[PDB]
Amino acid sequence: FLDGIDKAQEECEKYHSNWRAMASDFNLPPVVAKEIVASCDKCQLK
Ligand SMILES: [Cd+2]
Repeated sequence: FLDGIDKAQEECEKYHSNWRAMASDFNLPPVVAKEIVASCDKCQLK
């Protein structure tokens, strides 16, 4: 659980649905990357 996670939400649009690339940039396990998508309202619903 890194604060930089808040920063990832801002660029969530930049990574789009590719949470794997974001996880690689912040080096976080799928749990946090998926959680960030789960918070974004656009990447949540199709
Ligand atoms: Cd998003």
